[PDB]
Amino acid sequence: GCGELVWVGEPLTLRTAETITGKYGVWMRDPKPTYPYTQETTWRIDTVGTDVRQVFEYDLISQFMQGYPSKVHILPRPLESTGAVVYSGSLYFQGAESRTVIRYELNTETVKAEKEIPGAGYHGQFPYSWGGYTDIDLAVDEAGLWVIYSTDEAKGAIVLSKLNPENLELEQTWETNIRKQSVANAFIICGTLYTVSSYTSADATVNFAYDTGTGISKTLTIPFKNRYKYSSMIDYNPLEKKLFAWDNLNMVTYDIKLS
Ligand SMILES: [Ca+2]
Ligand code: NA
Repeated sequence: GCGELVWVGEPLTLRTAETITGKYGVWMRDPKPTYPYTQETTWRIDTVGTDVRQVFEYDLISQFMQGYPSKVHILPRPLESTGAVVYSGSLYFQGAESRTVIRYELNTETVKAEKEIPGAGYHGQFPYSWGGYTDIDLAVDEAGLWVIYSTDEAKGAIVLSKLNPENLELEQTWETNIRKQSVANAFIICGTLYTVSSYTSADATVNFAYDTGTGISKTLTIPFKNRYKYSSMIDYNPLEKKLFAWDNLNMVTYDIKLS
């Protein structure tokens, strides 16, 4: 059931970090779970600092919400910022101080692929508006794995590329007219890129769309609430058909409706 985004619900807080290490971070579920994981498996990365390697894994939603991790993975290389995703059994993340995306297979704790995103700015060149070295933002939608970034050639405008999830080859690339540093974050639903206007406001909006199937850009005015005034991560999960976000220590989710 695909369509255009027409509504975002109120943010629901599922867990609150208890230390400054979790002021910003990323939390996610796999929209294509593979053994031994399930649709309930949740991963959480607290991303404050300069040597971020701990990935908290929870087998059950109850554990993610109330308990300790079931397992902690120590990444073999530090991770950059909040843009990572989990897809079909692998964590896809950006290496610290690099434009390299790394595929880390969770069940074997093995790096399976690495790829420099060609021409991508990194480490504060084309972050989202809050900073945080958010230059490179991975995304999963109904069609698979994507990466959101910018390049000098694009003059800081959002570029998005479809990625091969096995070897990280770029399969197709689109260039928008949206200055990446002018929006708070972005995500992809059914092949359409959406942006959020502000990371602090209770009265933000989903303010732009770019449809990769048609090439058409639109302006939107869909209300979006940053309940805690500092959203560092906003992603879409196509299995749950919900937004997952990290807002000033709080792991939150938003329902949506599509046309
Ligand atoms: Ca995002
Ligand atoms: Na992301």
